Amino acid sequence: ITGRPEWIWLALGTALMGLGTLYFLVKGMGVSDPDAKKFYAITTLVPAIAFTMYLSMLLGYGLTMVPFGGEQNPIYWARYADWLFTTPLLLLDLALLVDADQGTILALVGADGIMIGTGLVGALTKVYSYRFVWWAISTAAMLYILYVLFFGFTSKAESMRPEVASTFKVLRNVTVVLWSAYPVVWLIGSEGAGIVPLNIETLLFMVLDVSAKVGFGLILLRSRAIFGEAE
Amino acid sequence: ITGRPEWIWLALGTALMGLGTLYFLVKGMGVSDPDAKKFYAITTLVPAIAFTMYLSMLLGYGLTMVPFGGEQNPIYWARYADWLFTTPLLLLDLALLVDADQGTILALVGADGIMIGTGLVGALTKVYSYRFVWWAISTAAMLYILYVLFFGFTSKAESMRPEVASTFKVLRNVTVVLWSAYPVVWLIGSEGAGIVPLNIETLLFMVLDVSAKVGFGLILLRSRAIFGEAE
Amino acid sequence: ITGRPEWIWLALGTALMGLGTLYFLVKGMGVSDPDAKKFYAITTLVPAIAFTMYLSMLLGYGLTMVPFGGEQNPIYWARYADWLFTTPLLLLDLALLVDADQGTILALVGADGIMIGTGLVGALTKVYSYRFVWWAISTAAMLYILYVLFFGFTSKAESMRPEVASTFKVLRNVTVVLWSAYPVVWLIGSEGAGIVPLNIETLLFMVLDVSAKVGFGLILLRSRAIFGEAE
Ligand SMILES: CC(C)CCC[C@@H](C)CCC[C@@H](C)CCC[C@@H](C)CCOC[C@@H](CO)OCC[C@H](C)CCC[C@H](C)CCC[C@H](C)CCCC(C)C
Ligand SMILES: CC(C)CCC[C@@H](C)CCC[C@@H](C)CCC[C@@H](C)CCOC[C@@H](CO)OCC[C@H](C)CCC[C@H](C)CCC[C@H](C)CCCC(C)C
Ligand SMILES: CC(C)CCC[C@@H](C)CCC[C@@H](C)CCC[C@@H](C)CCOC[C@@H](CO)OCC[C@H](C)CCC[C@H](C)CCC[C@H](C)CCCC(C)C
Ligand SMILES: *C/C=C(C)/C=C/C=C(C)/C=C/C1=C(C)CCCC1(C)C
Ligand SMILES: *C/C=C(C)/C=C/C=C(C)/C=C/C1=C(C)CCCC1(C)C
Ligand SMILES: *C/C=C(C)/C=C/C=C(C)/C=C/C1=C(C)CCCC1(C)C
Ligand SMILES: CCCCCCCCCCCCCCC
Ligand SMILES: CCCCCCCCCCCCCCC
Ligand SMILES: CCCCCCCCCCCCCCC
Ligand SMILES: CCCCCCCCCCCCCC
Ligand SMILES: CCCCCCCCCCCCCC
Ligand SMILES: CCCCCCCCCCCCCC
Ligand SMILES: CCCCCCCCCCCCC
Ligand SMILES: CCCCCCCCCCCCC
Ligand SMILES: CCCCCCCCCCCCC
Ligand SMILES: CCCCCCCCCCC
Ligand SMILES: CCCCCCCCCCC
Ligand SMILES: CCCCCCCCCCC
Ligand SMILES: CCCCCCCCCCC
Ligand SMILES: CCCCCCCCCC
Ligand SMILES: CCCCCCCCCC
Ligand SMILES: CCCCCCCCCC
Ligand SMILES: CCCCCCCCC
Ligand SMILES: CCCCCCCCC
Ligand SMILES: CCCCCCCCC
Ligand SMILES: CCCCCCCC
Ligand SMILES: CCCCCCCC
Ligand SMILES: CCCCCCCC
Ligand SMILES: CCCCCCCC
Ligand SMILES: CCCCCCCC
Ligand SMILES: CCCCCCCC
Ligand SMILES: CCCCCCCC
Ligand SMILES: CCCCCCCC
Ligand SMILES: CCCCCCCC
Repeated sequence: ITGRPEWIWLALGTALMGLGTLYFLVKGMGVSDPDAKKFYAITTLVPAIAFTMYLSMLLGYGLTMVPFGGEQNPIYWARYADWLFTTPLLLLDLALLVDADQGTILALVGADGIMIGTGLVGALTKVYSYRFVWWAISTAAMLYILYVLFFGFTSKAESMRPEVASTFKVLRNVTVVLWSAYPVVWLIGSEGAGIVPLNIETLLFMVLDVSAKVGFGLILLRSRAIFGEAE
Repeated sequence: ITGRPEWIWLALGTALMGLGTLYFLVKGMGVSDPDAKKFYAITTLVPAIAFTMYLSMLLGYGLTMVPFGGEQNPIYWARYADWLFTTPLLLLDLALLVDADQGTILALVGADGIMIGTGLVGALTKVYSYRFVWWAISTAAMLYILYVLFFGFTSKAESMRPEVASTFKVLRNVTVVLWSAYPVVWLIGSEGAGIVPLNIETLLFMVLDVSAKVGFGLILLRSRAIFGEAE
Repeated sequence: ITGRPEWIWLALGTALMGLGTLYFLVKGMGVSDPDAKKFYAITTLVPAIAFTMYLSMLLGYGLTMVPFGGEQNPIYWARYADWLFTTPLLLLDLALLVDADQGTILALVGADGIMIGTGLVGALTKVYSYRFVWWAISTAAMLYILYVLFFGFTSKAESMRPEVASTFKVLRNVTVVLWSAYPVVWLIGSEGAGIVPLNIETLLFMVLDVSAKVGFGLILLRSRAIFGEAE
């Protein structure tokens, strides 16, 4: 395990996701409100899935070698397995907060699936120049998602409770900033142009992942917006 | 890319799915009705997914070699990845049109999953005679789906709005004819008996795919059946 | 096929799932009640999926070799493909019976996904001692599911119809006993410590699978709890 310099960040990531999972699990024990239960379920599952995939990367299972540029390049494929399930759960948290219509939710989840799926294909593609074609398609799917979060959701939040409108606005802003960093790190890291070494890349993704999951969850689950308006 | 004679049909397929995706995306921009949004979301996602998988076939990612009959046989596995997601979306379009009950929808999607999954296993099976066992099981799942579309849905459409009944009937008929061709092409093509060469097989699937997705979508999204009855 | 001593149990399993599938399919033909249709759909799909995966194991497709302990160890990976889809369907049968809230259903299905997914990783892991780390995480996800079935569902059933409360209690008890045997068989069988040989392991899983699917389904589909209260 320690044979890879990036192991320290995989281990820290595993620990922080594990701790985040346990914290949300305990916190949600005292919850009976049916609406709050939905948000706790979604939000606890996110770091639990990430915990398993960080562990698989730490132990070496979630790593494969991909030939491109005349080299055997270490590619952590387990990231995409994580993201396939956790990024639509994160979007679902946002969509339920603002009572999004079903068509909009399906558009978001579908675009998200395309985003992660094409990122996976790009990560595993052996023809170097083609990796960036997949990156571009994935990034276009991301831009669609960000567009919807701003010009379909923000003006939906404003007709809702003030506490859900303010909580949505904060989580929207956190999401757009954090999620936009992922394609940049991929592009300059070992999957793309290879300018930033894998150990630093792994650190960067770990900070983004913990912030986008445990950070996000801490903000959401401390808000009164997750509860039905009750006396 | 041009090293494979079937590349021209993969390229045309990619282009037509891409163009179809953009057309539906633009067309649905001016839509606020919650019901119509569902149909636009579902129907736009279908060629978008197909676009990505056609591209993966064009670039060579979605192709593998399978030993059977003492030969290395080129198998485009990306078709099944496409179909796994797009065929239940197509069925969902039909089921929502007639306000199908939840049990019926689950039966359809489940049978569809079995249909595509067993087709994939058959496509990748190395014992030649066993490929046709999987083809038979998949075809039985197809026949179940077609049965339900006729003797569970058609008489559901007739108690609904005339515009939804007439639109459903047309899309049902398009679906049954087009979908029934797929097992025949598989059986006589490079996956099955090998009587029709891969380049012609690829052409045939491209015509079926564009018709079943973009053709289907053009009929559906031009109907007033996708809108709630409103003043 | 007969080259593997466990083939007889794979063949019997295939037959019993096939027969169970046909029986439930015929039985549900005379059903119009929308609630009952849901239970028939879910419950018929379960042995149908299991039939396909038992067949893939019989024909040899669903088997791979995994190096650990200095040996090539036969691992039937198709079990996890089965279980990935059938165990959440089984939980859905239980959850719908007691009209579980959406948050609880998502927690169950999510924990179940983690349970099966980590079992799959453990089954395919090449470092022997690490296989048991994945077994432990999977078992913890199982224990969560069993906890919810007892201390979240049982007291939900009691405020419902007596026929649904009594049917739920029986199916809950069947589920907890049968499902708890699976991690034990894995641990002592060819995936784990290797004390029980593969042919006996295969027998054990076949008895558990038929009981947990066809047995379970026979109890559920003969109950009046699956019908809406109607005059
Ligand atoms: C509604 C939304 C969910 C829409 C989803 C959007 C989605 C369509 C976007 C594209 C997804 C698609 C790229 C998934 C591809 C998975 C694939 C990378 C798995 C690895 O297999 C690739 C090659 C080795 O590189 O296998 C070597 C050759 C092997 C023989 C491969 C044969 C097995 C195939 C992988 C079977 C395909 C199954 C499905 C792709 C399962 C989807 C997995 C998940 C990653 C989407
Ligand atoms: C409700 C509905 C959805 C019901 C669904 C119906 C469904 C049950 C029908 C059968 C689906 C099942 C056949 C999927 C099999 C996928 C498999 C072909 C992927 C390729 O792996 C096959 C061999 C190489 O040929 O791998 C070589 C050996 C490797 C070590 C394989 C180990 C990895 C396994 C593939 C893990 C299994 C994961 C699940 C099958 C994911 C499902 C993928 C999708 C195609 C259904
Ligand atoms: C809401 C709930 C559903 C939550 C779900 C919980 C879930 C997160 C729990 C963990 C699931 C995760 C372990 C699935 C891993 C599948 C993996 C074993 C498939 C086989 O690939 C493993 C190695 C060979 O051993 O591939 C060799 C290297 C290859 C290059 C691998 C590259 C292809 C990757 C497999 C692509 C990943 C796609 C997704 C994992 C699809 C999920 C399949 C299913 C088994 C969950
Ligand atoms: C918890 C993990 C999260 C929130 C991950 C988010 C990841 C993305 C938004 C990834 C986006 C990518 C692209 C837009 C193109 C390049 C490849 C990706 C997959 C890194
Ligand atoms: C957009 C793509 C569509 C509508 C594809 C439909 C495909 C089928 C109905 C495929 C059916 C098959 C069988 C019935 C058995 C042989 C294998 C298949 C998968 C080709
Ligand atoms: C129809 C099949 C059923 C009901 C299978 C149930 C399987 C399980 C509950 C498996 C549990 C496992 C663990 C808890 C850890 C070890 C690995 C598994 C996957 C066997
Ligand atoms: C969105 C953030 C992307 C920028 C990442 C900056 C990383 C700077 C680290 C120094 C680069 C290491 C190069 C020498 C090894
Ligand atoms: C459902 C349509 C299946 C029939 C396809 C007919 C294809 C005819 C093309 C000629 C066959 C090529 C054989 C000589 C290369
Ligand atoms: C939950 C049941 C697990 C116990 C399984 C008992 C199997 C006993 C069979 C005898 C073991 C075979 C060892 C000699 C080959
Ligand atoms: C490819 C995996 C996509 C599914 C991820 C799980 C999250 C799905 C959330 C469903 C949202 C509800 C839509 C109506
Ligand atoms: C194996 C992939 C199956 C899922 C495909 C996505 C479409 C699912 C549509 C869900 C229909 C709603 C059922 C209640
Ligand atoms: C990884 C596969 C998980 C999906 C299995 C299919 C069963 C899903 C049942 C959905 C229950 C409804 C939740 C709201
Ligand atoms: C186009 C929608 C406006 C809100 C999205 C902001 C786009 C940020 C760009 C992210 C950088 C990705 C490379
Ligand atoms: C049995 C249901 C009647 C409607 C379905 C028509 C079946 C068409 C056969 C398709 C050919 C597949 C090989
Ligand atoms: C902790 C919840 C109480 C009900 C679950 C009973 C646990 C049975 C243990 C199963 C054995 C697995 C190794
Ligand atoms: C070796 C790099 C070749 C450049 C490929 C860039 C493709 C980016 C596509 C953006 C439309
Ligand atoms: C393919 C990228 C699309 C980003 C711009 C959004 C187009 C308008 C969509 C309106 C729902
Ligand atoms: C080499 C071909 C052997 C014939 C197999 C046909 C099987 C079809 C099954 C239909 C019930
Ligand atoms: C070779 C076996 C080494 C023992 C591993 C047991 C790990 C079990 C983890 C339970 C917390
Ligand atoms: C509760 C702490 C969980 C941390 C387990 C994984 C950390 C890796 C240590 C090497
Ligand atoms: C908008 C046109 C999209 C076409 C891109 C793929 C066509 C392949 C050209 C070689
Ligand atoms: C209807 C009987 C189904 C049995 C088919 C599979 C049994 C395997 C026989 C070798
Ligand atoms: C993006 C950083 C999130 C910070 C989380 C802090 C949570 C405290 C309530
Ligand atoms: C099956 C062929 C479909 C033809 C689509 C034409 C759409 C015009 C409205
Ligand atoms: C766990 C054993 C189940 C027994 C099923 C018998 C069904 C008869 C109604
Ligand atoms: C990591 C366990 C958290 C302890 C409880 C925190 C207050 C709910
Ligand atoms: C008003 C919300 C500001 C949140 C910005 C957080 C940036 C990481
Ligand atoms: C809305 C601001 C987006 C900031 C992008 C930051 C990418 C590192
Ligand atoms: C391909 C872009 C379509 C242009 C608009 C067509 C009329 C909505
Ligand atoms: C009355 C509907 C006829 C549609 C037939 C289309 C055949 C491709
Ligand atoms: C309902 C008519 C079906 C026609 C099947 C055509 C197969 C090529
Ligand atoms: C296996 C076929 C079952 C025959 C009908 C049983 C009574 C519904
Ligand atoms: C009162 C229900 C008892 C069911 C026990 C079944 C054990 C297999
Ligand atoms: C509730 C009793 C569980 C029995 C476990 C049996 C495991 C073989």
